[PDB]
Amino acid sequence: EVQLVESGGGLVQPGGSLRLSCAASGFTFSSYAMGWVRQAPGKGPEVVSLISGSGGSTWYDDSVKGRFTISRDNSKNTLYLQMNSLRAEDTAVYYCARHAPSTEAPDYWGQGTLVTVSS
Amino acid sequence: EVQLVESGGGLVQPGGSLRLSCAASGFTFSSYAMGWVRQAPGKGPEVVSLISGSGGSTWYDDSVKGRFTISRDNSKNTLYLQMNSLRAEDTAVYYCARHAPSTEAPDYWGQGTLVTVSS
Amino acid sequence: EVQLVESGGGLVQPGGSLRLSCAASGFTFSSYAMGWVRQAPGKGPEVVSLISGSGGSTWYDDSVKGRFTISRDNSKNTLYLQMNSLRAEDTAVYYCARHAPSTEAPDYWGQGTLVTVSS
Amino acid sequence: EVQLVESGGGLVQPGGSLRLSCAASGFTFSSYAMGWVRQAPGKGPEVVSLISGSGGSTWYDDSVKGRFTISRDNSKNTLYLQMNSLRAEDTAVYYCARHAPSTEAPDYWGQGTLVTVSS
Amino acid sequence: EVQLVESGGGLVQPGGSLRLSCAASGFTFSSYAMGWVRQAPGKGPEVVSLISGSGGSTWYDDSVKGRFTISRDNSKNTLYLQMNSLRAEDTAVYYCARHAPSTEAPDYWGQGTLVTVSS
Amino acid sequence: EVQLVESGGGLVQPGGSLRLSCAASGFTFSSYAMGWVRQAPGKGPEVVSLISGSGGSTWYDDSVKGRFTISRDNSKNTLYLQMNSLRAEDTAVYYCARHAPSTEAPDYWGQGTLVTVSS
Repeated sequence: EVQLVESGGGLVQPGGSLRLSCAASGFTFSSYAMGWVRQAPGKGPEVVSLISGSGGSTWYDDSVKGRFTISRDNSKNTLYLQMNSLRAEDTAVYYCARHAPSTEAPDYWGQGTLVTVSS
Repeated sequence: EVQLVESGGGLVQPGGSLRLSCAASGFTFSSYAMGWVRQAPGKGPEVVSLISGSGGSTWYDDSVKGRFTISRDNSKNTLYLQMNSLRAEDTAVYYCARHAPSTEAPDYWGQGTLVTVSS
Repeated sequence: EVQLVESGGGLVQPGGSLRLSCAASGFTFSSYAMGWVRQAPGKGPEVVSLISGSGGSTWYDDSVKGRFTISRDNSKNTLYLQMNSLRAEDTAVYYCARHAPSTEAPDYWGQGTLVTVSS
Repeated sequence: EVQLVESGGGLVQPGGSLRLSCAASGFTFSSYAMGWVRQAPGKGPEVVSLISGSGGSTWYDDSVKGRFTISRDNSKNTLYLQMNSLRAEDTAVYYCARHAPSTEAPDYWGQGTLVTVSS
Repeated sequence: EVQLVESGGGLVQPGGSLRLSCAASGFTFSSYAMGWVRQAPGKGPEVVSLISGSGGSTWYDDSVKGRFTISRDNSKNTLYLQMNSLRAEDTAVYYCARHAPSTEAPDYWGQGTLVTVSS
Repeated sequence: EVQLVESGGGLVQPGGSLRLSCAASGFTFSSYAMGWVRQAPGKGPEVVSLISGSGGSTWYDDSVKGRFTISRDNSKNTLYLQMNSLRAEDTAVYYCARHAPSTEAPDYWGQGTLVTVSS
């Protein structure tokens, strides 16, 4: 019933920008903190950014701090990731996830969207 | 201006019940955890209950646990305190307050509502 | 050495009620927050409710809020879930789990108890 | 002695911008989350923004969200508040303060810096 | 009534040691995180250490780290502060206090215990 | 890029002592809380101790409380576990891990170091 659906991924040149979206339904969106999780090739999933239910607080992992911006529009029930100054190391499948005693199990994540950074 | 308006207090007999209400305006209500603060005669204020922005989490001080229930209705901008099994020691002015990093300054609580428990 | 043992599951009609118990040993029970985790057929585990060590605070996922009550009796070293107004979607194996940087690994959960909601 | 020195305030027109600074000494700066506290004329203090020790997490009060940006430079021992789109209601003395379990006592804030927004 | 009784303070030479105690009554001791609060002459109160309900987590302010050790005995209803390598700057009234959402109002601390560090 | 490298494990007699180290690189060490995770034969991983980025707060699981000490030297970018009064049940592979919404995925842990407690 809880559904998270991502879009906005694709190919991008190094230094370029991209915005990911995640549409949520089946729960009161504003009641949950939400995160973006990065899954690079051959690597474990890594939470790179988090935002509170109200949008009043955000957190960034060092690997994306200063380049990525997490935001949400609670009126549109949508979560965003603005990815700027993209580098090859940003190449990964990105998922959105609800908070839980850190993130929910991956069965409940978005379907994932691949971001490929290439010249 | 942020405004919090308490009501619902009054006179009750020991063992009686009351339901306090707090109407909020001037901010997005659901974005703030809220608490009820007790000020008994000649005593410092004490937070006796707390509820998260979403209403998903609640906390009760020991002195009140099992007797009081905090709840909120975000569509109505209201916070409630159901007080059962009242005793003379519950006699106090009750305030609602926004969580700050903990509770906001007393300047931002209500004018309060007086509960007098007496025979 | 840490042991969590559940009981109280079984068959129930839609709209009916059931209470799950979880007996804990091998650690100071009151020193740990405890949760109930739902595992519906073909679905990932989901923490649906949580309670602090003292019992002073509780949390509920939206899917169970208003119908389920988590509680604990620290004098009996036992954790409970009161499940009311059961619906078909509540059909699942329920586990108890200690908090950790959200819940402990599932190796440390209770053995699970199946709840089957059927007419 | 722990010392916090605010500056950067002054006179600005509505819609203008200011950047406040706070220089810290007497403690390991990066070990403490820091906040900015607003004291408007005749009002109690209000924490309007908060940043973690590492600068990795930030929080904004509703009244300030989308207009102010808190940041820190741990190598310089400085905390900043970028204030955009100022309005007359932002007129206040601004203090920086260390997180305590929430905010430290007012004795440990600065002497503050006055922001006057007027035509 | 909730009551907290501090003792163990007194006169010591620089480099000396003291062990403060705080006896609690009127509440379930293990249900509350507790802190030690320093009030030096002419200074605002400062929480210098904090311990969780279970005693499982502890925090120390920088000014005290590596010299003081906070501990508790829940079966005896006692909180302790071991103070080593005392210096003249540790001269203060020491209070124990319950965590509130952060610290409880000063009305609920002890009458305190005076530590005088002098030659 | 983030790397955690452990050392200091090996054989030890019951009652003996051992210190584990974990060298970190590829991130600002002081910006992350760090933990030690125990993986005994045939058992799930278990976080036994945690320390904040500054070193100001620590947590211990009951199974190690009073015997193990977690510490960090942020100037050496190194995390330690001092293991005292070792018992057979302490036999396990120990990993260091960064905090995340509890610990990061095990792909990002140290390589592990085996501690064997035998007469």
